[PDB]
Amino acid sequence: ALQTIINARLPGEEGLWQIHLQDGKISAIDAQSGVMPITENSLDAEQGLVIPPFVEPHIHLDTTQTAGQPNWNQSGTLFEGIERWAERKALLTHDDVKQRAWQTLKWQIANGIQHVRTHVDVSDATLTALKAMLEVKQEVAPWIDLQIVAFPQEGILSYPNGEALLEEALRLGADVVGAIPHFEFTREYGVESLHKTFALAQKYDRLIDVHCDEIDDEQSRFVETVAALAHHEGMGARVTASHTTAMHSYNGAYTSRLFRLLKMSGINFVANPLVNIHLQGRFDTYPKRRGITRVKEMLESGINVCFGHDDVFDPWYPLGTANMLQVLHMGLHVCQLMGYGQINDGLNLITHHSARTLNLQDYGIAAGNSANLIILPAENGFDALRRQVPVRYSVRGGKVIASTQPAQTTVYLEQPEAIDYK
Ligand SMILES: C[C@H](O)COCC(COC[C@@H](C)O)(COC[C@@H](C)O)COC[C@@H](C)O
Ligand SMILES: Nc1nc(=O)[nH]c2nc[nH]c12
Ligand SMILES: [Zn+2]
Ligand SMILES: [Zn+2]
Repeated sequence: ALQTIINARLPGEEGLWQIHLQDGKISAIDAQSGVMPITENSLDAEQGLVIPPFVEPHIHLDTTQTAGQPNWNQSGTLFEGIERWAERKALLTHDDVKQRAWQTLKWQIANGIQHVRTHVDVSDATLTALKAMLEVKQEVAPWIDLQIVAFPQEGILSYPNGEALLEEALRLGADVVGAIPHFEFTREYGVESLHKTFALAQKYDRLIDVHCDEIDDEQSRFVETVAALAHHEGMGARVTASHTTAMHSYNGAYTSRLFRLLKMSGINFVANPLVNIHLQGRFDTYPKRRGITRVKEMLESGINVCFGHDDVFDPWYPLGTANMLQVLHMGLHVCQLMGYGQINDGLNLITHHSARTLNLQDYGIAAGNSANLIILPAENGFDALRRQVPVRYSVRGGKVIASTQPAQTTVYLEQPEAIDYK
């Protein structure tokens, strides 16, 4: 067994620390007088940083790893992604889905991610991918806690039987209800689709997560309905609005009006930098807008926002290794969160704020919580973000589920020298 972690730094804390493990929980965290000797049963942090595991609050595991089949997203738009997907969605099998989802899931474990929320397209009479993904959830449970969103990719009112299909998906056991109002045929459909979604969530006691205004249209304002419904139902914390990239193009007077409500409703926001930068601004020429939602202003106002990866190697996004520090990296740049303080706090955007978004209770390095945690070979958030460090150890329920032996770089000058980039 493991009974202690030694020589660990904690975010915003002086010196080193020792973390006591008992029965898959954290029993105690005590300061150190300094470096301790490596004992058996203890895991050596080696003065690395200890934080709770990375969260991925937005990913599509049913589409993952399918890039270039049958065809490519030539235009690289959010709308042609959906055309390409519908072609490939016709060739989905139970085995195919599980095979691909497991691959990405493995990368995620390797990268210190122990919590994941995956959207699954339920605009399909057969519900192949949703049913397969409900199994993957149970299969992967020992390493990752997977939440499944029933995601009506082709609309609730705009797809034949979409409302029925969404409901069946909840009956079967999807944890979260999704919607996509800006894709519905009309504005009125969009608005009503959100009443339905909310009624479903209340009927089944489930969370909500909308693809909300993912479009460079300053008239796409469905987020206000999401926030208003949540507030009316008192269900704030259970509600997430994903993307809201339209907000990047709102006029400032409306945005300021809107923010009052967003703060009162207590809903959550996910931005997806890697994908947003790639797919937004595609209808601009020059100049060309960035297209990420208003992260910086949300942080200032204390509105919970976090970062997802959204797509790993599929029609919508041809790259990725499910790496959250890489996502955070693109986010700080594009959102211009480049002060020292801002970059160092950036970890919260892939840890604590994401956990708040998934509505987790058992989360954080504190006594009484499960021994779920990761160790980074780095001094602080800034250092880890700057050097794009891998995850040294991933500990789940008191057991090491993954470990990375760091790369080693040598330059041969007048004599050999180790390079660490510090
Ligand atoms: C995609 C690849 O890298 C992994 O595939 C093996 C895997 C086998 O099924 C697991 C289940 C508990 O019986 C999962 O492997 C993880 C183990 C080592 O815990 C998933 O393969 C999908 C098939 C069954 O269509
Ligand atoms: N960015 C995306 N937008 C969508 O509407 N559907 C998707 N499915 C995977 N990625 C995406
Ligand atoms: Zn099966
Ligand atoms: Zn998505």
